[PDB]
Amino acid sequence: NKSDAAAKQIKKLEEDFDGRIGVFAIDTGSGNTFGYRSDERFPLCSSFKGFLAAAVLERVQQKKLDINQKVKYESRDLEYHSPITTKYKGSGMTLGDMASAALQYSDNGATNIIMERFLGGPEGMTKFMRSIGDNEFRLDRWALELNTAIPGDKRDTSTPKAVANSLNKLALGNVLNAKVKAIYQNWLKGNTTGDARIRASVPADWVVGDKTGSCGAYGTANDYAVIWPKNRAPLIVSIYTTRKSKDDKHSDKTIAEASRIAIQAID
Repeated sequence: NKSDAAAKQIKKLEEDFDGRIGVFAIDTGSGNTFGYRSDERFPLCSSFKGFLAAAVLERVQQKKLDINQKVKYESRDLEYHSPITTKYKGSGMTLGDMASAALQYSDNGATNIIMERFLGGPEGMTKFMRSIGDNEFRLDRWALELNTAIPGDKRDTSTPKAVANSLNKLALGNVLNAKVKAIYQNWLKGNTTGDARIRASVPADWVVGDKTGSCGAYGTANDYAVIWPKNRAPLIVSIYTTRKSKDDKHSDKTIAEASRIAIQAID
């Protein structure tokens, strides 16, 4: 009945702004879960960038890469929306700083440099996700090309549930060792783009780490988060949205509300 009430409220919210909301939330302490369209496909947009940063950290842990190695790109024509990589073009960036920039600022240069040199491209990114037992995630295209968010299109999608599961395994589980997991957590905690999304749905004193995604088409946007409430086990929240028309703008407030509803549902 608590599940069905949350479902009624997500359905209404999706009808109010004429779109589609997909939700998956986990209370990692009780194991209680809430899902709504949690098995349907949604565009990842930039949200995949948060898993790319984990892929890099896995490599670092395996000693295949060094977190301090200089990554140089002095001749590169930087993709649009490269606020961090554009400042360091002259001097380069450590692999660590570059990976976290991809996460924290959604930096496209950081994203594409890392996928071309370290991760084996979109197929490589997908392979990493298969390796943690995620069978839904697929990345098909590079940083600026995956934003088309065409209805029905399977490229560069996942499901809310698969996103949540993966984040749980990467942020809280055992894919990363203690030291490297802590780094990943701090990266997520210092994300800068998510203030109006999951972050806006919880009390100010709860600690949150997140990665957002905004397609810029079909009002498609999302957020996924690890949340450490005061004196309580962590939560995982995954919220994906699309809208009917190509020209519709995303709704931050819908995502925040969907999050509020999801958090109550597993309470």
